[PDB]
Amino acid sequence: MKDFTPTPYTLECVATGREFEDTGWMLADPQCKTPSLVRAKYARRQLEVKPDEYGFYKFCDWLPVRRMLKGSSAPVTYKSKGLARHLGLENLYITFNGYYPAIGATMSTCSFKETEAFSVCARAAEDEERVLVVASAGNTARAFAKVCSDNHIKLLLSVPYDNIEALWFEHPLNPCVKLISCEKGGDYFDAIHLSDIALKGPGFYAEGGAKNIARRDGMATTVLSAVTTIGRIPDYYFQAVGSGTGAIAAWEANMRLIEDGRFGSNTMKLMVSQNAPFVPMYDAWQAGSRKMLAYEDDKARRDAEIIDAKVLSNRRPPYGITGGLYDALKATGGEFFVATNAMARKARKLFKELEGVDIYSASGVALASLVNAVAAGKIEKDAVVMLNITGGGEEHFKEDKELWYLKPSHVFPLEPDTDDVVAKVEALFA
Ligand SMILES: Cc1ncc(COP(=O)(O)O)c(/C=N/[C@@H](COP(=O)(O)O)C(=O)O)c1O
Repeated sequence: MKDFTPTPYTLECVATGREFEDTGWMLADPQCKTPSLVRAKYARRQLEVKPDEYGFYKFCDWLPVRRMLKGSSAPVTYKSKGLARHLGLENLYITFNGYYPAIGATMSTCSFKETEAFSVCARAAEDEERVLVVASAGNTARAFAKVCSDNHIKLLLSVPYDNIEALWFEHPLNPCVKLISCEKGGDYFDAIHLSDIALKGPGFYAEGGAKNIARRDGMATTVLSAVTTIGRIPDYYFQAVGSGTGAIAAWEANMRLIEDGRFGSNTMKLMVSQNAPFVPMYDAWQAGSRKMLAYEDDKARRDAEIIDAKVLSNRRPPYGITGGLYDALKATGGEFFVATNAMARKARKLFKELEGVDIYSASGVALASLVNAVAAGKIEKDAVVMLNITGGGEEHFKEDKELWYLKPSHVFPLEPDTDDVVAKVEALFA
């Protein structure tokens, strides 16, 4: 840890501005009735990037961390040559989160959710005796499983049975990581609901999803990487969204950077995207509603089965909560896009051909939205554009590797019995 001290911060309730000390894992302001995110106010007002040996923690001034964990990697930002020329753009930057050693990208789990894992796990008390509970569509689960296994952190994952192929590892994991799943046909929110049932057990505590400032501020290191590389704040931020937490985080990073002052005073326009036919946040945004629209549960689950990008389908995202995605899009003058599977597949091929690495379908959704925005005349050719490639390099990383898969200890019906779930998860760690 050489010259490290725990990051100093307080919390602010976004709805009221009330400022208070984090007593430990606060996910909300107990004094605020309306649903609201809380947001860190960092005492280190101006960011000082630490040396490369800090890995992901080089951004620790604006991460709510009490220690550093070994073996982390930061996002990498570089100026595009091939893709930029294809799109006619003069100032296209790619922030790459995954495995691409030729550019210095060494996130071995192959997605930006590694930033969440290293941030959240370093916020946790090392003497913590409760089991951390995380729900995920796959990539967050893989990152947390690896970090928690390596660090002997007790972790209960809830992942849809249909998504467990995402839970691959180079070597067997420590038994301190256990998995439960909702049955086949269930979607990400079904796994979230299952995790809420498990959390009724004493001895378990919620990671909290978008409510966890460590998750948001970890993802925001993509923007911190881009701004400190470029030397100014981009005009546009492109990211594919399921919950929207990474776009909320990008906005929050932008606000902190403006307060720092050294990088300019402009606000990046958020350009977010979903994969048709699972586009409920797009639909709510285009309607002008801060509330998610009616969406029959069975139709939503079927739509989640159709999309290529299985991580972009949350029926109950942080859209309307104060500080959530509606507020972020309003504050940034943002826009919402849809990509079909066909567009995402074209984008994956385009990125591999012109930039030299494979990317996930979710990242292809983001790139497809950039292709479409450029074709629509929305992006001036000199604009500074940040394309957040949220996952990639899995094909290269897996080559000539024998993988081990984390499989569920229990699979539960979509509406499970509470006493059954609680007894079973208690026995997993007893
Ligand atoms: C490669 C990739 N790109 C984009 C996203 C969307 O992230 P968001 O900003 O939080 O919606 C994801 C989200 N993955 C999540 C779905 O998580 P989420 O709770 O929506 O943040 C998962 O792995 O559990 C992703 O894996």
